[PDB]
Amino acid sequence: KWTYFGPDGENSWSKKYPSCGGLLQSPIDLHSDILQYDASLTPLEFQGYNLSANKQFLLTNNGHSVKLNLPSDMHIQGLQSRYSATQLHLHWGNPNDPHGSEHTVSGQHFAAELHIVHYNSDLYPDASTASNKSEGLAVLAVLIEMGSFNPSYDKIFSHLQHVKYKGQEAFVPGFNIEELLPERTAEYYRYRGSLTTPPCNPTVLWTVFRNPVQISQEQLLALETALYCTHMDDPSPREMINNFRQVQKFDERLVYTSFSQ
Amino acid sequence: KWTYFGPDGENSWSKKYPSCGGLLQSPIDLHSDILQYDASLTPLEFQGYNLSANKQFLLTNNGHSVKLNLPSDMHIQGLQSRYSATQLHLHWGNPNDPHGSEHTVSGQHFAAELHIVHYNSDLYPDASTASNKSEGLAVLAVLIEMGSFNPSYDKIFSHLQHVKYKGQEAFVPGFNIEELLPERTAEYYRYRGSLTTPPCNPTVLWTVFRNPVQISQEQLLALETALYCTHMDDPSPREMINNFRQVQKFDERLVYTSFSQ
Ligand SMILES: NS(=O)(=O)c1ccc(C(=O)Cn2cnc3ccccc32)cc1Cl
Ligand SMILES: NS(=O)(=O)c1ccc(C(=O)Cn2cnc3ccccc32)cc1Cl
Ligand SMILES: [Zn+2]
Ligand SMILES: [Zn+2]
Repeated sequence: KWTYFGPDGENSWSKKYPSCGGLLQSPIDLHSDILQYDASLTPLEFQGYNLSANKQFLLTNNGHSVKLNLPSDMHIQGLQSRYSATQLHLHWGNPNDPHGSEHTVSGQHFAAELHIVHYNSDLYPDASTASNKSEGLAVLAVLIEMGSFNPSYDKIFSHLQHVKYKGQEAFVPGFNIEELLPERTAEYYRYRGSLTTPPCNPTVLWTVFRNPVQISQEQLLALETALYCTHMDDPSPREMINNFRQVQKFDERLVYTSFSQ
Repeated sequence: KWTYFGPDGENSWSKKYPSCGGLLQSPIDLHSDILQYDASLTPLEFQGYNLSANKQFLLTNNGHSVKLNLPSDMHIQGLQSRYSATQLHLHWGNPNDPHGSEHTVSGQHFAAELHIVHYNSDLYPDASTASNKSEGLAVLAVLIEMGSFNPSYDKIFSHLQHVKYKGQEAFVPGFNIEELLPERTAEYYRYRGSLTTPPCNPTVLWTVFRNPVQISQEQLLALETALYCTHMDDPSPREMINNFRQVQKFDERLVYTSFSQ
């Protein structure tokens, strides 16, 4: 029952999940020495991201994050296969230290991080099959800073008190997922890595957008206080806080940038 | 046996050394939100650091770092118990990413880091015995950055070519080890933590000096390029680079500082 704190926390995940001790792990610190501009990193296009407000999508507390399931007609155009959406979720810190992004930039954490997970739908039938397989996943990561209130993220956060405990599910009306992405999505970091959670398979094509988005302190506080890793009837409740992995050694990788400066 | 890369790297240390997945792990990021001035933190005194130039001290390559053996009449005064020296060694990065300290400051790595390991000789007979015991160890950590040539560090670095491979040893004539300390040693960070290498026991009283020292670009390159992890006859040599642990989570804790300004 892996966690982010205590005996089953991240320095122990390799005991049960060997790839968490293997190569090509994520997240990483994005810093100058390992950045290289690559002019072939052309813009992604986000197709079928504007989900209908009259449809509804399943939000679930899985005991580790809060996730929204996404429809497979939603895809990224621009990679060398079509990657179709499967879910998005978040990582965050806690009310007294709102600095829980997974990737860091020049050694600094952002307040939180959004991951929109896609799998190679040209090659694989679903994300679970793709996950332990080559070229299987592609994640878009958005760095989140404390700033202005964000009505688009609130389309997710306004439901947190209904998915407070592990296993709980709620429905979120459709909205335009692209509203969760930052300015100038053409500027991104790209690298080969891994799932940042067990089983940590090294099967992810990472795209981290260069620019962060902002959500407010009160939105972060709701995210950091609403949720539990445990079931509603658990007599040992555990708050869902600080659910980010530490950054990983590079293992000789570079990170390629679509921006030269 | 443990390494900083491949499947025996830091994420897997806790399989054979369970304290590497336990409490109070080091190193950590030293940042402003978690610092607190403590007037109780008076200056340490370094006694017996002026090593007889008529004695010789064993330099080894142990496959993890370069280590100089120190005599037990060398000690720190100022802690409640006397802590006697046992050895010093270093941690560093690589020429493509020359930022291999263990501790970080405000998210930033220094180029390298020196540890002068001591043990509580008032309570215990030797460092190995002290290492898994209460109040067992005390380490002085000096952060290193690139700048001026440093003749005192060259009293060690000039012997590196003699300890290129694992198991090799050189004798270093006594010199004043206090020459390796930075300016204004009254200015430091103090916290309770652990060894940064296996077995990672949570038994170290850390003192990280506020101010770094300088070594030249050529000294830093020599430290990064002179050594191998492997024995001389190993048909698959491994360079000794990147021999630092990633920073650990440190939550709901303070680092105390002897300085406020
Ligand atoms: N945080 S992260 O974005 O790196 C991430 C987090 C979870 C998953 C999953 O694919 C979760 N998951 C979904 N189906 C799975 C089957 C086996 C193992 C894990 C599985 C993928 C990713 Cl890419
Ligand atoms: N990097 S570090 O300064 O945290 C450190 C690195 C190594 C050691 C040792 O004492 C290594 N060591 C050497 N012999 C040992 C016997 C038992 C346990 C540890 C032993 C101690 C320390 Cl404190
Ligand atoms: Zn994630
Ligand atoms: Zn050390």
